[PDB]
Amino acid sequence: MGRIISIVSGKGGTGKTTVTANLSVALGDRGRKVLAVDGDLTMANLSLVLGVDDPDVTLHDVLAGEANVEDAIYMTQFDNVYVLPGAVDWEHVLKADPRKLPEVIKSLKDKFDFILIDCPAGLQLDAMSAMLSGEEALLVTNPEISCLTDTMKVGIVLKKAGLAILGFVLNRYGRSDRDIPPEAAEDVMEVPLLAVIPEDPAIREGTLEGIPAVKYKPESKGAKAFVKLAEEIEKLA
Ligand SMILES: Nc1ncnc2c1ncn2[C@@H]1O[C@H](COP(=O)(O)OP(=O)(O)CP(=O)(O)O)[C@@H](O)[C@H]1O
Ligand SMILES: [Mg+2]
Repeated sequence: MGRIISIVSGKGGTGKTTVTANLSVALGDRGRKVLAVDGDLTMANLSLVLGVDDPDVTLHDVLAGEANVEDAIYMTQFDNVYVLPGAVDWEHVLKADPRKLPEVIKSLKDKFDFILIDCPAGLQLDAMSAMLSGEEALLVTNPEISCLTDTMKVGIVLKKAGLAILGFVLNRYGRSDRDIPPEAAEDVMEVPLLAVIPEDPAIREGTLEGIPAVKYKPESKGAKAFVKLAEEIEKLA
């Protein structure tokens, strides 16, 4: 295949990393070879959430012209799920040219069915460099108003950029009484509502565990909701 999807959001604290990880494990669970990429150069976190603790070679090394991206790809405890991890030390952050992300990531378009990029929130250089590395985009958002709005903005900036907006994800729903319902928030974003990820403590349990919820606690609500998302994402092709 070769679908490079960018997991993005306009605000933050929305659950981009959670989505990237659970979705990855979900797709890989359906026989799809997937590469989870950590595009948050300033605060690497994706690999940790995926159980890959101390990688020697990271995306930062590659973006610094220090290593070939092929040596920054690691196996994870999950089937068909590989990760392109990011370093955390400051020096690495500095020497990592975010502008090379698109060329680096797209050079992997033929070795995976899906390349899911975890993108840092915002429109700054790092965020932009990351989001603009994908061909498709998955908007992640919370049932908040200021959130649903910004995220929507970002959707267009990327649509104008040439990325195909696949739709959004309403994450954390059922967290508050004042949470915007589904269809409502749907005819607001103005893009298909691909899935509703409930506020489930199980998702947080998976995070700390280093084993995405969809796999760690299979029967949980969050787990099932992500498996469906997997189906919805696959259908879009
Ligand atoms: N639907 C949900 N129910 C319960 N907890 C959830 C959740 N979605 C995300 N979380 C939890 O909320 C925290 C923040 O999620 P996440 O790490 O994915 O955010 P993010 O990647 O968008 C942050 P940042 O902007 O810094 O990149 C995590 O600890 C995660 O386990
Ligand atoms: Mg994150």
